[PDB]
Parts: sequence; C-alpha cells; structure tokens
Amino acid sequence: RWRQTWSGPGTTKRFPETVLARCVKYTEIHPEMRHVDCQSVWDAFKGAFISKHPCDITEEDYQPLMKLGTQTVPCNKILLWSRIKDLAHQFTQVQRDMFTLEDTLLGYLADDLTWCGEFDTSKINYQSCPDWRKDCSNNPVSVFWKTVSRRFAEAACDVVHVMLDGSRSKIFDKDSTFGSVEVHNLQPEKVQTLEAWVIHGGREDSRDLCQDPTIKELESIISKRNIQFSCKNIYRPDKFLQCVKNPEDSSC
Ligand SMILES: O=c1c2ncn3c2ncn1[C@@H]1O[C@H](COP(=O)(O)OP(=O)(O)OCC2O[C@@H]3[C@H](O)C2O)[C@@H](O)[C@H]1O
Repeated sequence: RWRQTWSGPGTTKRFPETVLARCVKYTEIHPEMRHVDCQSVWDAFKGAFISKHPCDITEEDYQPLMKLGTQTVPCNKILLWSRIKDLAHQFTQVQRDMFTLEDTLLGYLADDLTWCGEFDTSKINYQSCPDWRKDCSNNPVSVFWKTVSRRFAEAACDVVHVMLDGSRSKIFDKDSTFGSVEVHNLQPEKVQTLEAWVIHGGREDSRDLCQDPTIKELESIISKRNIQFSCKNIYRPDKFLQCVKNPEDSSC
C-alpha cells in the first residue's frame, strides 16, 4: 500500500455508478439513443476488462460495447482534436456546429475516466492502473480510446476539421491518437479535405503556424492519402468563441 502494482492512477471512484449514470443522462437527452438499455451497456463495458489481465486487452474485448453503442453521426460535421479538448468542447456546445467523439454515447461515457481490472478476479482495481508508457500500451483505457477513435474517424466524410494546440512543441504529434489512429482511418473514398485549425497560445501577436514543420508533415501524410489539406490560424481563441456565439460583431 506504500507501493502500487502499476504506475498509473487507479480506477475512478464509483466507476460503475458513474458510467451507468452518464448512460442514463445521455439516453434521456439524445432521442436517437432513447431505447438503449443502460444496464446492458454497463454489462458489456465490464465484460471488456473485468477478470482480464489489464496488459492483455484487445479491441475484440470492446466489441459487445461497440455494438450496443452503435450510433449515426452527421458524417460531414466531425471535429477531431489533439491536446486542446476544452476549446473543442466549448465550441461544439454553442450551437452544435460540429460533433466531437465526446458527443457520442461512448465518448461521453468514458471521458476523463480511468478503469482497469485484475486477472482471474472480478474486482475493479481502484489502487492503480497500467501506464501506457511505463507499463503497457494494451491497457483497458488506451485500447478503448484507440477502438472508438478508429470507428469515429471511419465514419467521417466531406470536410473533416481538427483543432490543434499551437502552443505545443509538436503542433501535430504523430504519436497522438489523432496522428497514429484517426489520420490513418479517414476514408479517402469519402473524405474530401482535412482542415486543421491551429490554436494560438502565444498570446496577442504571433507567427503563421500553418508553416510549422509538423504541419507540413501532416499535410504531406494526408496529401499522400489522396485527401486535400487546408490549415487556418486561430490567433485569438477568446475572440473566436465570442464570434461563434455572436457572429453579429464588428471584428468577426
Ligand atoms: O475523444 C478523445 C478522447 N477523450 C478523452 N481522451 C481521448 N482520446 C482521444 N480521443 C479522440 O482522439 C483525438 C484526441 O486524442 P489525442 O490526439 O491523443 O489528444 P490528447 O493527447 O489530448 O488525448 C489524451 C487522452 O484523453 C483521453 C485518452 O485517454 C487520451 O489519450 C480526438 O480527435 C478524439 O476523437
């Protein structure tokens, strides 16, 4: 108890109750998910990781949950993001111009949560969970997000948008979920353009970050997939959000 088994934070307190509650809330608000049996969803979620070694999780483990979580998303209004989720969420909340993964049942259920079990016992581990870096990448949380992010990217069509954090050292990071999963799962048959919005943090007079080497890398990767690339700087994210809320404004 002075040393834990794994290097990462343990399962979020009251995990089962939280997931169940989020599912009830989601299905009450969103009419197309109004029929989903939230007990069945919890049962499937549990089944993915309980009694399993938390370094031996596979995408197959989550297939029952994926099935129950089946959901149509407007394919042309998807917003992806990397390392900038708060702005992405504040943006979509104004008038639902776009949808992030957290606007789907499954993304909503898991957002900000951590979970894992133990091999050959049905107990949730509230003490520690595997860290992706130090322990193992095939852990319940990591495998969940890769699985759901892949399916989300596969559903996209027309123009897909991505918000990137321009204050980061690597504005586009090939090791992120966006860069390692979503970019490679957009379907060129369906997706016309990927448009990146590079969000400035250098506050109030800055460079053209669409010329950043990592952005040029992203452009190259997506161009070679037969998808067009566009990029825009958002210099003042505060002004941006205000203009979204009230486009009837002088600077907007
Ligand atoms: O929606 C989430 C999400 N919500 C919560 N999380 C998500 N990860 C990926 N996604 C999807 O991938 C990207 C973001 O992942 P990232 O590039 O690793 O950013 P990031 O590096 O900010 O993501 C950190 C992060 O936070 C958890 C997940 O455990 C994880 O790796 C988005 O486009 C989403 O569609």
